[PDB]
Amino acid sequence: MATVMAATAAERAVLEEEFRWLLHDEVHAVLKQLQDILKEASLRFTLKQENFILDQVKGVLTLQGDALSQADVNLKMPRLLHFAFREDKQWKLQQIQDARNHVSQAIYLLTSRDQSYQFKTGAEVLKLMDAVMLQLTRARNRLTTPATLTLPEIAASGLTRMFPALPSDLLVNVYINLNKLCLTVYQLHALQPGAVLHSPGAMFEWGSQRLEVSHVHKVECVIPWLNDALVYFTVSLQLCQQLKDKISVFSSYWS
Amino acid sequence: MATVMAATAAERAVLEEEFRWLLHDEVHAVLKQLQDILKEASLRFTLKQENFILDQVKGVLTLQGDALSQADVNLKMPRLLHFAFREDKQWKLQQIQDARNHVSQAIYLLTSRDQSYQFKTGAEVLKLMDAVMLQLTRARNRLTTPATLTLPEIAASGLTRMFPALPSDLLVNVYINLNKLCLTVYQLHALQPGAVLHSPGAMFEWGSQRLEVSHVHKVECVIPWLNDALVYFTVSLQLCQQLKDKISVFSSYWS
Amino acid sequence: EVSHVHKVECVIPWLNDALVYFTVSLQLCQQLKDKISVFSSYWS
Amino acid sequence: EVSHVHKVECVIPWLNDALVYFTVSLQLCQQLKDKISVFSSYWSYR
Repeated sequence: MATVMAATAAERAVLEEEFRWLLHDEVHAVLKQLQDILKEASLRFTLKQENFILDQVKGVLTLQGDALSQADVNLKMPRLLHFAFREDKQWKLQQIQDARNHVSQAIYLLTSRDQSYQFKTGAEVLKLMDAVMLQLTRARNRLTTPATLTLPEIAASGLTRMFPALPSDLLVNVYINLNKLCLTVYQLHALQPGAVLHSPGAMFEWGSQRLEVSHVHKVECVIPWLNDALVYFTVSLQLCQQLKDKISVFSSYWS
Repeated sequence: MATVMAATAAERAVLEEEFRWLLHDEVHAVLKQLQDILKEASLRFTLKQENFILDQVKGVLTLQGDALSQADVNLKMPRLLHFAFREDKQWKLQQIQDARNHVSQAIYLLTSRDQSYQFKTGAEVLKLMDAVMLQLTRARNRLTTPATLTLPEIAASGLTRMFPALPSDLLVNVYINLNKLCLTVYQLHALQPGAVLHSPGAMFEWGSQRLEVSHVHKVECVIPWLNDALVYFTVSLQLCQQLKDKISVFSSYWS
Repeated sequence: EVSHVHKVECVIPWLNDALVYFTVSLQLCQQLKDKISVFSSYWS
Repeated sequence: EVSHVHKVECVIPWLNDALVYFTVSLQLCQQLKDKISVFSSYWSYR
């Protein structure tokens, strides 16, 4: 009988539609929450603590946003030496700038969409989620220790120029590792008549001379607002994943 | 006007071409660097330290390349027993052999290509990168503790045969865990009238008898050249990923 | 506003056993997938 | 100046055989390479 089948088909069509509205509201709820969390994460990168104390080598670094405004270092040798920047100079930590960029892009992805359209399949939501998650994971990854930084790249870095001015038996590197501001001093040794190891006994060329890393000193300190930011990234990623999974369940449920 | 459009189109075509050459040089630079790093990683697996001292159970193991040439073990019981190999015998650690194979394959992938061809889309570079990265990640994974090794497989291993010759209340396993040579002694207990747990209170059958693990003793020691190799793997993976990402950015930029 | 946070924890043995089981099962699955791929690429 | 061009040709059976042998050999080599790569990507050759 055709009347049965038609009224009936109307009943399933009604249920599916109502569920589509439920999923619509869920999607926009999660999106709004993402904008809130991510804007707070953004606010963490611009101005909260600025002075940090970092074993057997010690340091007091003043870090304002992405700019290492000052770096005062004491190295205890077999003998102590003391170093500082040009007083006037600032060294920018590229990791923070990069991360802040990814955050900015994610937030743009969330705020540049009309929060007023009727619900669809979800593949579009899925693409939005993928984009945002890519930005977050990239931010986090950049915050992490870059492995591909060579000793000659460290030497060619402006940071070496930034200090009283110091010899070529010492290299200084300052970077970020997830939730920790990191200061590393490489003690070198010219060799008698690659570069990736970063461990004692690593060899590389610099200038026109051949050098070997003799010792490595590593100190670090937690940066509270970086930690907050990372926590935000993790939470946002999970929110995105949950939305993706629910959308998949829905779409497979009614197909 | 058609003259405008043609000269113009020539201008964009010129810019895109020049950028294609930039990307060409970048690709080959990164590839060369990969061969250097990976060949050093390769050199680490063949001959550097050979004798290693490994809690409440102690061991002196002589490891040459992939071959555990000797293993001298002291076990302190409630009472001490002392064990060694047949003096003449060597136990090979399969993880190192496997890892070395993956490294060999990666290096082949890099050296068996003409470093002189004109630049293309990149999908081919992308496939090369995927292949290499798969080999690296597999090497690293193999170096890691294999979870799927059962106690009966440990018993059926030649290592048990390799020791003075010892009872069936003791099983000895030597394996690699990332950057650590590992020695584990399983103290057993025949049961009165699966096998995966590796924890105290795990049960399994061996020979024609049913046995239970009574206690587990685990000691380990860092292998410096393994650590160097792993560091190399990580750095290479990141270099590959960076190249993939840049190629994607380029390809999406001009499409 | 949260003023202080106190966190304590304790290992649950059977949860640990379960997790170990999950890891081992995942590896078994992965190994089977990889072998199947090797086979299929080998004869194609 | 070239006024006209005349081109005649003939199949050389043994040359043809040679080309066939080259191609077939190339194919054998690639198949072996593929098997070796497939196996070696997961297991050790020895």
